[PDB]
Amino acid sequence: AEFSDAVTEETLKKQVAEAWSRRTPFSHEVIVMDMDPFLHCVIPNFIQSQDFLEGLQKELMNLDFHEKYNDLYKFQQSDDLKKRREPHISTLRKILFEDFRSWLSDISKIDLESTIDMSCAKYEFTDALLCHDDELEGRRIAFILYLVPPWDRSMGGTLDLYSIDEHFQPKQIVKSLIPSWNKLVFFEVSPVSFHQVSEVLSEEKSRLSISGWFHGPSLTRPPNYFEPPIPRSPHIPQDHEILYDWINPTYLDMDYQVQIQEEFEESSEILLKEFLKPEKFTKVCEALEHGHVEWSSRGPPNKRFYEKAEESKLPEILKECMKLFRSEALFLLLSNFTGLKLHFLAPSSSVPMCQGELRHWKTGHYTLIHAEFALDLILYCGCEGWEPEYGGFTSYIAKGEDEELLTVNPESNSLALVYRDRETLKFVKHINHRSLEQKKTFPNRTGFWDFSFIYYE
Ligand SMILES: O=C(O)CNC(=O)C(=O)O
Ligand SMILES: [Mn+2]
Ligand code: NA
Repeated sequence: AEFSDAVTEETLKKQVAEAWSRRTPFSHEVIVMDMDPFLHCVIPNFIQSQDFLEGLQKELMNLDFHEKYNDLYKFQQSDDLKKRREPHISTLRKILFEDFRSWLSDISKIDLESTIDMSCAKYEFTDALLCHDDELEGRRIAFILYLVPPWDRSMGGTLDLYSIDEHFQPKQIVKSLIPSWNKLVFFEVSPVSFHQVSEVLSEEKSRLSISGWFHGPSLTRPPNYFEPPIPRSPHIPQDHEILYDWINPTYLDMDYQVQIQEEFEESSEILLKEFLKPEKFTKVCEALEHGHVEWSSRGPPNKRFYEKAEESKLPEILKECMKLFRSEALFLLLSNFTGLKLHFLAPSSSVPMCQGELRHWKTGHYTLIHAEFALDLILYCGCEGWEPEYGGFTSYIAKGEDEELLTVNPESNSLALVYRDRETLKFVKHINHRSLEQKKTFPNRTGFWDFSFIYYE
Protein backbone atom coordinates (compact mmCIF):
# COMPACT_ATOMS: atom_id res chain seq x y z
CA ALA A 1 0.00 0.00 0.00
CA GLU A 2 0.95 3.70 0.09
CA PHE A 3 0.22 6.87 2.05
CA SER A 4 -2.44 9.26 0.72
CA ASP A 5 -1.83 10.05 -2.96
CA ALA A 6 -3.52 13.41 -2.45
CA VAL A 7 -0.80 14.98 -0.24
CA THR A 8 1.90 14.03 -2.74
CA GLU A 9 -0.08 16.07 -5.25
CA GLU A 10 2.59 18.64 -6.02
CA THR A 11 0.57 21.86 -5.69
CA LEU A 12 -0.48 20.86 -2.18
CA LYS A 13 3.03 19.74 -1.24
CA LYS A 14 4.40 23.12 -2.25
CA GLN A 15 1.66 24.97 -0.37
CA VAL A 16 2.41 22.91 2.73
CA ALA A 17 6.12 23.70 2.32
CA GLU A 18 5.37 27.42 2.15
CA ALA A 19 3.26 27.21 5.33
CA TRP A 20 6.10 25.41 7.12
CA SER A 21 8.70 27.87 5.83
CA ARG A 22 6.67 30.83 7.04
CA ARG A 23 5.27 29.17 10.17
CA THR A 24 1.80 30.09 8.91
CA PRO A 25 -1.41 28.04 9.34
CA PHE A 26 -2.79 26.08 6.39
CA SER A 27 -6.12 24.25 6.08
CA HIS A 28 -7.25 21.85 3.36
CA GLU A 29 -9.67 18.92 3.12
CA VAL A 30 -6.88 16.34 3.40
CA ILE A 31 -4.38 18.17 5.59
CA VAL A 32 -4.41 20.79 8.33
CA MET A 33 -1.32 22.47 9.73
CA ASP A 34 -1.40 24.74 12.78
CA MET A 35 1.28 26.74 14.59
CA ASP A 36 -0.44 27.30 17.96
CA PRO A 37 0.90 26.47 20.51
CA PHE A 38 3.53 24.91 18.24
CA LEU A 39 3.82 23.43 14.75
CA HIS A 40 1.61 20.34 14.36
CA CYS A 41 -0.17 18.74 11.42
CA VAL A 42 -3.10 16.36 11.00
CA ILE A 43 -3.59 14.05 8.03
CA PRO A 44 -6.84 12.11 8.11
CA ASN A 45 -6.98 8.96 5.95
CA PHE A 46 -3.20 8.76 5.90
CA ILE A 47 -3.11 5.37 4.16
CA GLN A 48 -5.49 4.80 1.26
CA SER A 49 -6.09 1.06 1.54
CA GLN A 50 -8.48 0.08 4.32
CA ASP A 51 -7.65 -3.57 3.68
CA PHE A 52 -3.96 -2.97 4.36
CA LEU A 53 -4.83 -1.17 7.60
CA GLU A 54 -7.09 -3.98 8.80
CA GLY A 55 -4.31 -6.43 7.98
CA LEU A 56 -1.96 -4.17 9.96
CA GLN A 57 -4.23 -3.94 13.00
CA LYS A 58 -4.47 -7.74 13.00
CA GLU A 59 -0.70 -8.26 12.96
CA LEU A 60 -0.19 -5.68 15.70
CA MET A 61 -2.91 -7.08 17.97
CA ASN A 62 -1.20 -10.45 17.55
CA LEU A 63 2.04 -9.04 18.96
CA ASP A 64 3.09 -9.45 22.57
CA PHE A 65 2.73 -6.27 24.61
CA HIS A 66 4.87 -5.44 27.65
CA GLU A 67 3.93 -3.18 30.54
CA LYS A 68 5.52 0.27 30.56
CA TYR A 69 5.38 2.12 33.83
CA ASN A 70 7.10 4.95 35.66
CA ASP A 71 6.23 8.40 37.04
CA LEU A 72 5.44 9.84 33.60
CA TYR A 73 3.43 7.00 32.06
CA LYS A 74 1.49 3.80 32.32
CA PHE A 75 0.58 1.82 29.20
CA GLN A 76 1.51 -1.22 27.07
CA GLN A 77 4.12 -1.27 24.31
CA SER A 78 4.65 -3.90 21.62
CA ASP A 79 7.44 -6.28 20.83
CA ASP A 80 9.70 -3.85 18.93
CA LEU A 81 8.85 -3.24 15.27
CA LYS A 82 12.19 -2.45 13.67
CA LYS A 83 13.39 -6.00 12.83
CA ARG A 84 9.89 -7.43 12.67
CA ARG A 85 9.32 -9.69 9.66
CA GLU A 86 5.51 -9.74 9.37
CA PRO A 87 4.66 -8.26 5.96
CA HIS A 88 2.24 -5.40 6.85
CA ILE A 89 4.59 -4.09 9.55
CA SER A 90 7.50 -4.41 7.13
CA THR A 91 5.60 -2.40 4.52
CA LEU A 92 4.63 0.27 7.05
CA ARG A 93 8.28 0.79 8.03
CA LYS A 94 9.03 1.57 4.41
CA ILE A 95 5.97 3.79 3.99
CA LEU A 96 7.04 5.82 6.99
CA PHE A 97 10.83 5.91 6.94
CA GLU A 98 11.39 6.13 3.19
CA ASP A 99 8.33 7.58 1.44
CA PHE A 100 6.76 9.76 4.11
CA ARG A 101 10.18 10.78 5.42
CA SER A 102 11.34 12.08 2.04
CA TRP A 103 8.08 14.01 1.74
CA LEU A 104 8.58 15.50 5.23
CA SER A 105 12.21 16.30 4.50
CA ASP A 106 11.12 18.13 1.36
CA ILE A 107 8.45 20.29 2.97
CA SER A 108 10.34 20.90 6.23
CA LYS A 109 13.75 21.38 4.57
CA ILE A 110 15.10 19.25 7.41
CA ASP A 111 17.45 16.47 6.30
CA LEU A 112 15.75 13.69 8.25
CA GLU A 113 17.62 10.41 8.80
CA SER A 114 16.63 6.93 7.67
CA THR A 115 16.95 5.75 11.29
CA ILE A 116 13.89 3.64 12.10
CA ASP A 117 12.24 4.64 15.37
CA MET A 118 8.72 3.25 15.76
CA SER A 119 6.70 1.39 18.35
CA CYS A 120 3.12 0.20 18.79
CA ALA A 121 1.30 1.45 21.85
CA LYS A 122 -1.88 0.31 23.52
CA TYR A 123 -3.64 2.51 26.08
CA GLU A 124 -6.52 1.01 28.06
CA PHE A 125 -8.54 2.11 31.09
CA THR A 126 -6.40 4.23 33.49
CA ASP A 127 -3.40 4.35 31.15
CA ALA A 128 -1.88 7.78 30.52
CA LEU A 129 1.25 9.57 29.35
CA LEU A 130 1.72 12.85 31.20
CA CYS A 131 3.12 16.22 30.15
CA HIS A 132 6.48 15.97 28.34
CA ASP A 133 8.35 17.52 25.40
CA ASP A 134 9.81 14.42 23.62
CA GLU A 135 13.23 16.03 23.85
CA LEU A 136 16.09 13.61 23.22
CA GLU A 137 19.17 14.23 21.10
CA GLY A 138 18.33 13.51 17.45
CA ARG A 139 14.53 13.59 17.62
CA ARG A 140 13.17 16.23 15.23
CA ILE A 141 9.66 15.20 14.24
CA ALA A 142 7.18 13.22 16.29
CA PHE A 143 4.48 11.20 14.54
CA ILE A 144 1.52 9.12 15.67
CA LEU A 145 -0.74 6.99 13.48
CA TYR A 146 -3.99 6.02 15.20
CA LEU A 147 -5.60 2.63 14.54
CA VAL A 148 -8.43 3.09 17.01
CA PRO A 149 -12.09 2.01 16.91
CA PRO A 150 -14.76 4.77 16.87
CA TRP A 151 -13.54 7.27 19.44
CA ASP A 152 -14.82 10.38 21.19
CA ARG A 153 -13.60 12.80 23.84
CA SER A 154 -15.51 10.99 26.61
CA MET A 155 -13.33 7.92 26.08
CA GLY A 156 -10.23 9.99 26.86
CA GLY A 157 -6.82 9.29 25.33
CA THR A 158 -6.70 12.71 23.72
CA LEU A 159 -3.41 14.14 22.46
CA ASP A 160 -3.27 17.40 24.42
CA LEU A 161 -0.92 20.25 23.46
CA TYR A 162 0.20 22.86 25.99
CA SER A 163 0.78 26.59 25.74
CA ILE A 164 3.95 27.88 27.39
CA ASP A 165 4.85 30.60 29.92
CA GLU A 166 7.64 33.20 30.08
CA HIS A 167 10.13 30.63 31.43
CA PHE A 168 9.56 28.09 28.63
CA GLN A 169 7.45 25.91 30.95
CA PRO A 170 4.04 24.42 30.08
CA LYS A 171 1.07 26.50 31.21
CA GLN A 172 -2.15 24.81 30.11
CA ILE A 173 -3.89 22.69 27.48
CA VAL A 174 -4.96 24.78 24.49
CA LYS A 175 -5.47 22.01 21.91
CA SER A 176 -6.93 18.55 22.45
CA LEU A 177 -6.86 16.16 19.48
CA ILE A 178 -9.19 13.16 19.31
CA PRO A 179 -7.70 9.99 17.83
CA SER A 180 -9.51 8.34 14.92
CA TRP A 181 -8.84 5.45 12.55
CA ASN A 182 -6.09 6.15 9.98
CA LYS A 183 -5.45 9.67 11.27
CA LEU A 184 -1.79 10.67 11.38
CA VAL A 185 -0.53 13.54 13.54
CA PHE A 186 3.00 14.93 13.45
CA PHE A 187 4.77 17.83 15.11
CA GLU A 188 8.15 19.42 15.71
CA VAL A 189 10.17 18.44 18.77
CA SER A 190 11.40 21.64 20.41
CA PRO A 191 11.91 23.16 23.89
CA VAL A 192 8.20 24.11 23.84
CA SER A 193 6.64 20.97 22.30
CA PHE A 194 4.83 20.00 25.51
CA HIS A 195 2.07 17.43 25.20
CA GLN A 196 0.32 14.53 26.90
CA VAL A 197 -1.93 11.59 26.23
CA SER A 198 -4.90 12.11 28.56
CA GLU A 199 -6.10 9.19 30.70
CA VAL A 200 -8.15 6.60 28.76
CA LEU A 201 -11.55 6.39 30.46
CA SER A 202 -13.22 3.75 28.29
CA GLU A 203 -13.33 0.46 30.20
CA GLU A 204 -14.16 -1.53 27.09
CA LYS A 205 -12.04 -0.10 24.26
CA SER A 206 -8.32 -0.11 23.53
CA ARG A 207 -6.44 2.89 22.08
CA LEU A 208 -4.04 1.43 19.52
CA SER A 209 -1.33 3.46 17.75
CA ILE A 210 1.97 3.43 15.88
CA SER A 211 4.25 6.21 17.12
CA GLY A 212 7.85 7.34 16.91
CA TRP A 213 10.25 9.95 15.59
CA PHE A 214 12.00 11.05 12.47
CA HIS A 215 15.55 11.79 13.48
CA GLY A 216 17.50 14.84 12.43
CA PRO A 217 20.29 17.23 13.46
CA SER A 218 20.46 18.14 17.15
CA LEU A 219 18.91 21.55 17.83
CA THR A 220 19.85 24.00 20.56
CA ARG A 221 18.11 23.53 23.91
CA PRO A 222 18.23 26.70 26.06
CA PRO A 223 19.68 26.70 29.61
CA ASN A 224 17.91 24.40 32.08
CA TYR A 225 15.38 26.47 34.02
CA PHE A 226 15.49 26.14 37.81
CA GLU A 227 12.37 27.14 39.75
CA PRO A 228 12.67 29.54 42.67
CA PRO A 229 13.31 27.25 45.68
CA ILE A 230 10.31 27.03 48.02
CA PRO A 231 10.95 29.23 51.08
CA ARG A 232 12.16 27.31 54.13
CA SER A 233 11.84 28.45 57.72
CA PRO A 234 13.33 27.53 61.11
CA HIS A 235 11.12 25.92 63.76
CA ILE A 236 8.34 27.86 65.45
CA PRO A 237 9.72 28.47 68.95
CA GLN A 238 7.92 26.64 71.73
CA ASP A 239 5.40 28.53 73.82
CA HIS A 240 2.73 26.07 74.97
CA GLU A 241 3.29 22.31 75.22
CA ILE A 242 1.69 20.80 72.13
CA LEU A 243 3.04 17.22 71.74
CA TYR A 244 1.18 15.43 74.50
CA ASP A 245 -2.12 16.84 73.25
CA TRP A 246 -1.46 15.68 69.66
CA ILE A 247 0.80 12.63 69.61
CA ASN A 248 0.16 8.97 70.45
CA PRO A 249 1.86 8.51 73.90
CA THR A 250 3.50 5.29 72.69
CA TYR A 251 5.73 7.43 70.48
CA LEU A 252 6.57 9.86 73.29
CA ASP A 253 8.17 7.07 75.32
CA MET A 254 11.96 7.36 75.35
CA ASP A 255 12.66 3.62 75.16
CA TYR A 256 10.30 3.25 72.23
CA GLN A 257 12.10 6.19 70.59
CA VAL A 258 15.53 4.53 70.69
CA GLN A 259 14.00 1.40 69.15
CA ILE A 260 12.48 3.55 66.42
CA GLN A 261 15.80 5.22 65.77
CA GLU A 262 17.54 1.84 65.68
CA GLU A 263 15.15 0.64 62.97
CA PHE A 264 15.27 3.98 61.15
CA GLU A 265 19.08 4.10 60.90
CA GLU A 266 19.25 0.74 59.13
CA SER A 267 16.73 1.47 56.38
CA SER A 268 16.53 5.28 56.62
CA GLU A 269 12.74 5.02 56.62
CA ILE A 270 9.95 4.14 59.01
CA LEU A 271 6.16 4.07 59.16
CA LEU A 272 4.38 4.96 62.40
CA LYS A 273 0.74 3.89 62.55
CA GLU A 274 -1.87 5.80 64.59
CA PHE A 275 0.57 8.69 64.94
CA LEU A 276 -1.89 11.32 66.16
CA LYS A 277 -4.21 10.75 69.11
CA PRO A 278 -7.57 9.69 67.62
CA GLU A 279 -9.26 12.61 69.41
CA LYS A 280 -7.22 15.02 67.28
CA PHE A 281 -7.05 12.93 64.13
CA THR A 282 -10.84 12.83 63.86
CA LYS A 283 -11.15 16.58 64.49
CA VAL A 284 -8.61 17.09 61.69
CA CYS A 285 -10.50 14.82 59.25
CA GLU A 286 -13.75 16.44 60.40
CA ALA A 287 -12.44 19.88 59.37
CA LEU A 288 -11.10 18.60 56.05
CA GLU A 289 -14.39 16.81 55.34
CA HIS A 290 -16.89 19.33 56.74
CA GLY A 291 -14.99 22.62 57.18
CA HIS A 292 -13.98 25.65 55.12
CA VAL A 293 -10.65 25.20 53.30
CA GLU A 294 -9.30 27.24 50.39
CA TRP A 295 -7.41 25.15 47.85
CA SER A 296 -5.17 26.31 45.01
CA SER A 297 -3.79 24.19 42.16
CA ARG A 298 -0.02 23.80 41.89
CA GLY A 299 1.92 23.41 38.66
CA PRO A 300 3.47 23.44 36.18
CA PRO A 301 2.16 20.21 34.44
CA ASN A 302 5.65 18.93 33.59
CA LYS A 303 6.50 18.76 37.29
CA ARG A 304 3.32 18.54 39.33
CA PHE A 305 -0.45 18.78 39.60
CA TYR A 306 -2.21 18.78 42.99
CA GLU A 307 -4.07 21.03 45.41
CA LYS A 308 -2.49 22.92 48.30
CA ALA A 309 -4.29 24.62 51.21
CA GLU A 310 -4.01 28.36 51.85
CA GLU A 311 -2.46 27.91 55.27
CA SER A 312 -3.32 31.32 56.73
CA LYS A 313 -7.05 30.85 56.09
CA LEU A 314 -7.35 27.38 57.60
CA PRO A 315 -9.75 26.32 60.37
CA GLU A 316 -7.98 26.46 63.75
CA ILE A 317 -7.52 22.69 64.15
CA LEU A 318 -5.80 22.51 60.76
CA LYS A 319 -3.81 25.67 61.46
CA GLU A 320 -2.67 24.02 64.69
CA CYS A 321 -1.83 20.71 62.99
CA MET A 322 0.43 22.64 60.61
CA LYS A 323 1.98 24.50 63.55
CA LEU A 324 2.59 21.11 65.18
CA PHE A 325 4.68 20.05 62.21
CA ARG A 326 6.53 23.36 62.21
CA SER A 327 7.05 23.30 65.98
CA GLU A 328 10.34 23.21 67.85
CA ALA A 329 8.98 20.24 69.81
CA LEU A 330 8.43 18.15 66.70
CA PHE A 331 11.82 19.06 65.26
CA LEU A 332 13.23 17.58 68.46
CA LEU A 333 10.96 14.52 68.34
CA LEU A 334 12.02 13.76 64.75
CA SER A 335 15.64 14.02 65.86
CA ASN A 336 14.81 11.43 68.49
CA PHE A 337 13.18 9.19 65.83
CA THR A 338 15.90 9.50 63.21
CA GLY A 339 19.23 10.42 64.80
CA LEU A 340 19.34 13.48 62.56
CA LYS A 341 20.29 16.86 64.06
CA LEU A 342 17.06 18.85 63.62
CA HIS A 343 17.24 20.52 67.04
CA PHE A 344 20.08 21.81 69.24
CA LEU A 345 18.99 19.64 72.20
CA ALA A 346 19.32 16.47 70.10
CA PRO A 347 22.58 14.47 70.39
CA SER A 348 25.55 14.97 68.07
CA SER A 349 26.55 25.85 63.37
CA SER A 350 23.77 24.78 60.98
CA VAL A 351 20.20 26.02 61.47
CA PRO A 352 17.61 23.26 60.85
CA MET A 353 14.73 24.22 58.53
CA CYS A 354 11.47 22.95 57.13
CA GLN A 355 8.90 23.54 54.43
CA GLY A 356 5.38 22.16 54.55
CA GLU A 357 1.98 22.08 52.93
CA LEU A 358 -1.46 20.61 53.43
CA ARG A 359 -2.30 18.73 50.23
CA HIS A 360 -5.47 17.39 48.61
CA TRP A 361 -5.07 14.52 46.15
CA LYS A 362 -7.71 13.39 43.69
CA THR A 363 -8.21 11.99 40.19
CA GLY A 364 -5.80 13.54 37.67
CA HIS A 365 -3.24 14.65 40.26
CA TYR A 366 0.45 13.68 40.21
CA THR A 367 4.07 14.71 40.55
CA LEU A 368 6.95 13.82 38.26
CA ILE A 369 10.72 13.39 38.58
CA HIS A 370 12.60 16.66 37.87
CA ALA A 371 20.48 18.05 44.97
CA GLU A 372 20.11 17.78 48.73
CA PHE A 373 19.85 15.50 51.76
CA ALA A 374 16.41 15.75 53.35
CA LEU A 375 13.89 14.08 55.63
CA ASP A 376 10.42 13.70 54.09
CA LEU A 377 7.39 13.48 56.35
CA ILE A 378 3.83 12.53 55.40
CA LEU A 379 0.72 12.18 57.56
CA TYR A 380 -2.29 10.81 55.62
CA CYS A 381 -5.93 11.75 56.32
CA GLY A 382 -9.16 10.36 54.89
CA CYS A 383 -7.91 7.45 52.76
CA GLU A 384 -9.47 4.32 54.24
CA GLY A 385 -9.91 1.72 51.51
CA TRP A 386 -7.43 3.52 49.28
CA GLU A 387 -5.89 0.99 46.86
CA PRO A 388 -2.48 1.01 45.13
CA GLU A 389 -4.30 0.44 41.82
CA TYR A 390 -5.74 3.96 42.23
CA GLY A 391 -2.32 5.59 42.14
CA GLY A 392 -1.52 8.29 44.69
CA PHE A 393 1.22 6.31 46.43
CA THR A 394 4.65 7.93 46.86
CA SER A 395 7.51 6.07 45.19
CA TYR A 396 11.21 6.59 46.01
CA ILE A 397 13.77 5.75 43.34
CA ALA A 398 17.53 5.77 42.74
CA LYS A 399 18.63 8.55 40.38
CA GLY A 400 19.55 7.75 36.78
CA GLU A 401 17.91 4.38 37.36
CA ASP A 402 14.61 2.51 37.07
CA GLU A 403 14.90 0.93 40.52
CA GLU A 404 12.17 1.51 43.10
CA LEU A 405 13.66 1.69 46.59
CA LEU A 406 10.47 2.25 48.54
CA THR A 407 6.73 2.72 48.16
CA VAL A 408 4.59 4.67 50.62
CA ASN A 409 0.88 3.84 50.53
CA PRO A 410 -1.81 6.22 51.85
CA GLU A 411 -3.01 4.89 55.21
CA SER A 412 -5.06 6.99 57.65
CA ASN A 413 -3.14 8.49 60.59
CA SER A 414 0.09 6.77 59.51
CA LEU A 415 3.19 8.95 59.58
CA ALA A 416 5.82 8.06 56.98
CA LEU A 417 9.37 9.33 57.58
CA VAL A 418 11.89 8.86 54.75
CA TYR A 419 15.44 10.19 54.55
CA ARG A 420 16.65 11.07 51.04
CA ASP A 421 20.29 11.28 49.99
CA ARG A 422 21.38 13.23 46.89
CA GLU A 423 21.04 10.16 44.65
CA THR A 424 17.44 9.48 45.73
CA LEU A 425 14.28 11.02 44.29
CA LYS A 426 10.53 10.62 44.79
CA PHE A 427 7.19 11.14 43.11
CA VAL A 428 3.48 10.70 43.69
CA LYS A 429 2.01 8.49 41.01
CA HIS A 430 -0.85 9.75 38.83
CA ILE A 431 -4.23 9.15 40.47
CA ASN A 432 -6.53 7.48 37.95
CA HIS A 433 -10.27 6.98 37.50
CA ARG A 434 -10.41 3.67 39.38
CA SER A 435 -10.15 5.91 42.45
CA LEU A 436 -13.81 6.76 41.79
CA GLU A 437 -14.61 3.31 43.20
CA GLN A 438 -14.01 5.09 46.53
CA LYS A 439 -17.50 6.61 46.25
CA LYS A 440 -19.22 3.22 46.38
CA THR A 441 -18.11 3.26 50.02
CA PHE A 442 -17.68 6.96 50.87
CA PRO A 443 -20.02 8.77 48.44
CA ASN A 444 -19.25 12.25 49.78
CA ARG A 445 -15.50 11.86 49.53
CA THR A 446 -13.22 12.64 46.62
CA GLY A 447 -9.62 11.52 47.00
CA PHE A 448 -7.63 12.06 50.20
CA TRP A 449 -5.43 14.55 52.05
CA ASP A 450 -1.96 14.65 53.57
CA PHE A 451 0.39 16.84 55.57
CA SER A 452 3.65 16.85 53.60
CA PHE A 453 6.75 18.30 55.26
CA ILE A 454 10.47 18.30 54.48
CA TYR A 455 13.14 18.88 57.12
CA TYR A 456 16.78 19.89 56.56
CA GLU A 457 19.70 19.56 58.96
O1 LIG B 1 0.03 8.75 21.25
C1 LIG B 1 -0.08 10.01 21.27
O2 LIG B 1 -1.18 10.54 20.94
C2 LIG B 1 1.10 10.86 21.68
N1 LIG B 1 2.23 10.03 21.91
C3 LIG B 1 3.38 10.57 22.55
O3 LIG B 1 3.40 11.75 22.89
C4 LIG B 1 4.57 9.70 22.79
O4 LIG B 1 4.49 8.45 22.65
O5 LIG B 1 5.67 10.23 23.12
MN1 LIG C 1 5.50 12.38 23.16
NA1 NA D 1 18.22 7.93 49.65
